[PDB]
Amino acid sequence: SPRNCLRFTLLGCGSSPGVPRINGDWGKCDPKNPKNRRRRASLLVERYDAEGNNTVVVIDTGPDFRMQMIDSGVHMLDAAVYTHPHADHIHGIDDLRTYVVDNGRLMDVYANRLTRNRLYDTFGYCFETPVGSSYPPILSMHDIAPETPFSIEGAGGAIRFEPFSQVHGDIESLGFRIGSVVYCTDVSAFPEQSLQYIKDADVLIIGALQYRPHPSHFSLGEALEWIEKLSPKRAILTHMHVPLDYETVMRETPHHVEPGYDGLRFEVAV
Amino acid sequence: SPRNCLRFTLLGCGSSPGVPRINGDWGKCDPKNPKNRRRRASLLVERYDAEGNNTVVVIDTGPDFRMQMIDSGVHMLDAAVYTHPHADHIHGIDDLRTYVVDNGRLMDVYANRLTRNRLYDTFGYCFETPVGSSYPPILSMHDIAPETPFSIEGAGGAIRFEPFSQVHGDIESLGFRIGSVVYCTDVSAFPEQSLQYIKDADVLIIGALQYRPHPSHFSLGEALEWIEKLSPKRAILTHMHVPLDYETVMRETPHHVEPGYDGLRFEVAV
Ligand SMILES: Nc1ncnc2c1ncn2[C@@H]1O[C@H](COP(=O)(O)O)[C@@H](O)[C@H]1O
Ligand SMILES: Nc1ncnc2c1ncn2[C@@H]1O[C@H](COP(=O)(O)O)[C@@H](O)[C@H]1O
Ligand SMILES: [K+]
Ligand SMILES: [K+]
Ligand SMILES: [Mn+2]
Ligand SMILES: [Mn+2]
Ligand SMILES: [Mn+2]
Ligand SMILES: [Mn+2]
Repeated sequence: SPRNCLRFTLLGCGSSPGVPRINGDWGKCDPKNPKNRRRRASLLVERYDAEGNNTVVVIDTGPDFRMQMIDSGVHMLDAAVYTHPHADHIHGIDDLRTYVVDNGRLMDVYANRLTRNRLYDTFGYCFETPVGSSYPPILSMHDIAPETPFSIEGAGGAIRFEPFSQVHGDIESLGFRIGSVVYCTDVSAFPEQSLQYIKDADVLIIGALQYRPHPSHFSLGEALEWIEKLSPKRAILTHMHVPLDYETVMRETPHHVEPGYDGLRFEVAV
Repeated sequence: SPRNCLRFTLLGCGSSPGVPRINGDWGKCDPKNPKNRRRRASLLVERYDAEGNNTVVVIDTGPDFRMQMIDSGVHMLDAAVYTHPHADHIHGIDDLRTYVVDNGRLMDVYANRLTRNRLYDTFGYCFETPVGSSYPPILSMHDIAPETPFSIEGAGGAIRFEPFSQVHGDIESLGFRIGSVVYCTDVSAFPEQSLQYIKDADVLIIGALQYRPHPSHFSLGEALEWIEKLSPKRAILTHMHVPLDYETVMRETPHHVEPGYDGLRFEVAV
């Protein structure tokens, strides 16, 4: 079992409608390769101590969150951290409820002001009981902001996140460095001040939506341009839409670069 | 292939956290029986004509909606109809977007005032582009109300729904009769005026949450009491929580009564 490490699980590596889309559209993906079946983008972050006790933090709770956690085999959760308030990253939020019961404590969630204010609007009942309801709240909100590190405590010891700003079309999203692993989904440009957090990563997990330009995400070409500049030891592509077939993208990319797949899992030193 | 019929698919038959819960809790369900793996409650309703053209209507779009539709093998959708605005019935709403593109038309959705006003609050961007966004709306709203039949048109011909009031703890939910098939989820009591819609069904699909009383749902015993009173030819239990194991409930219930399972599918005459 895992010991003395951080462990990362790519819970989902698809674009907002998943692969295939709800209408059975696989695009250019080989439907016979299980790696092309893609849930919505999310990352599990764990820290294990010397006895195998873990601290568990999820990045984003999209609609696939429940199945992602079940399939991960990890049955406890200390916190959720949010990138930005788009459907595919937040609409599985209600499923945090079970852990609140298990932990005997509100679920700590971490979000910037933009994300937090949208969650309040759309999932107010998770924070405050509305008129005419008996459901207690389930979440405890913590602010995060680019360039301000924060740490989440748990049974495995603390996990320190370094958030930073990303341009995501018409809005801002957050990326995070955790040790020498960096997670950059839903990003169309990196601001100059964010570069320090993204360069020289052991593992850079970076969104590449499709081949053609898109206003809100890097194309594969743009992602690769960034990877050449930032010199990660290994890169893993995420938030991949239906034009991007696993085997195909594997061939089209340098040896140290690969398309992700759901369930992709690795350990690193702490 | 189906012809000259209505076809019903039980897309999901679980309680709000699914079976197992997100933490891997199966309760008393046999984890080795695939029928005990339960997605959130939803019903697919189709009408096929003599050439196999279909009209397709979903009841509720919970978080499992995308996988439910993919697994159903049905790749088009004419409308969504809503029972009530609880997470497990609405939080997969964004995934209607693909069909809007396919159909070239906003997705017609049907909801009562209570449900509609909550959807507006929490998923406003689906109806109206907010400040600072370029995303067009995706939904077109239609009112429904107990005791007022409504029909949805499509390639297979019209599907006529007869909505009626249900008590669901502290709120009201809707049930629906479609021909001689009746769908009653999230119900703790039936008002006297609703009884005409529920009696003498060919197939009564009725929520039974667990063995012990619950303020918002019928227990198994209460569901069975109702079934004895309403004399459906066949009953199928839905919205079943982790205390209710498939094989076990199968034995505990009369011959004409069965626990549902995800993917349960039948055709009836029009
Ligand atoms: N105002 C909004 N709030 C939440 N989700 C949105 C909003 N506008 C669009 N979306 C959804 O957010 C996702 C955008 O996907 P992405 O291409 O991954 O940035 C899609 O699921 C959209 O339908
Ligand atoms: N105000 C609310 N709006 C939407 N969903 C809610 C609200 N309050 C509770 N819920 C969720 O609705 C579901 C209630 O489940 P049920 O037992 O099937 O009626 C659970 O997912 C709750 O977390
Ligand atoms: K490669
Ligand atoms: K039986
Ligand atoms: Mn996204
Ligand atoms: Mn996004
Ligand atoms: Mn429910
Ligand atoms: Mn409910």
